[PDB]
Amino acid sequence: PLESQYQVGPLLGSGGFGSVYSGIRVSDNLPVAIKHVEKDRISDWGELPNGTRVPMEVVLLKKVSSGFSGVIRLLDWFERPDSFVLILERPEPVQDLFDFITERGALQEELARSFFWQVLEAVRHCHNCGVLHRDIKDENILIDLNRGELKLIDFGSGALLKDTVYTDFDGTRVYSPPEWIRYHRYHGRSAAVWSLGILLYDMVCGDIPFEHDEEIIGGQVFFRQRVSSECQHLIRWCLALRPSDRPTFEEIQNHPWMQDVLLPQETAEIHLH
Ligand SMILES: CN(C)CCCn1cc(C2=C(c3c[nH]c4ccccc34)C(=O)NC2=O)c2ccccc21
Ligand SMILES: [Cl-]
Ligand SMILES: [Cl-]
Repeated sequence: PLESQYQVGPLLGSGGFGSVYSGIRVSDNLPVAIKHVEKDRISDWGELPNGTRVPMEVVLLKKVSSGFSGVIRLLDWFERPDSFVLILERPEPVQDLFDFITERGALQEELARSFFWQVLEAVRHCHNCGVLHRDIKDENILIDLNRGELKLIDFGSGALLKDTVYTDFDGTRVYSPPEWIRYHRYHGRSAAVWSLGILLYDMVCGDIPFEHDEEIIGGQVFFRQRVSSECQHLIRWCLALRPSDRPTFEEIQNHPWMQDVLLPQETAEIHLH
């Protein structure tokens, strides 16, 4: 049973992702996050190998939750008459990247490099597992403040990774690419790279680069903060208007700006502790 296995704590938050409570696993006091979503509020449904009807979020989480990674793992899930309940890892202490940047302002490039690298490795993991997140952004990244490790959250907008065109999108608009704005069409990997460019800009400038559709499709990138020439180049490459002009993940990680990355623990010691 659900209620015998987990001690539920206060509400952490709620929104389009359902209602998430702090909890602990009774067996070993493991900190967890307990996410509830009403069945009537689930738009995207899938099926598990054994043929169970579940939210697509569960399908995608199962696919990425094997072994260690920079994704928050699904530990268990339960079906109730009118809802699903997901048990997820919970770092402690933790802060999401949106709150971190809001509080501390634009990040030093050494810290942005460490964080961005970790996000790249996490998104590679997802893609390797056949999962497209589709909502990569500061709010969907948790920082484990003691370990210096970033963790991807909220697969509620995700999809199975495919090589053909996507014509649906329920992620965050300002992180959405110009081909979506113009044509309601995108491909998975190149749209992901766009969102990563937005994220990197957000890290080093302290705010996102575009607010309105006309800026997104204009793709003129103006920098509000001092950012190194190498970092500006990478950002501008990720934010190329034409999807085919954007770097691959390999190209991003081989970029001069991405060299000499700090390990998570040294990141924590230098920047977080
Ligand atoms: C802007 N926010 C706070 C969006 C949070 C999105 N979000 C965080 C979480 C998670 C956690 C949260 C960690 N702090 C939170 C505050 C509010 C809501 C959730 C959390 C967590 O520890 N593990 C998580 O998976 C989450 C889980 C499923 C779906 C969406 C989720
Ligand atoms: Cl809900
Ligand atoms: Cl690597």
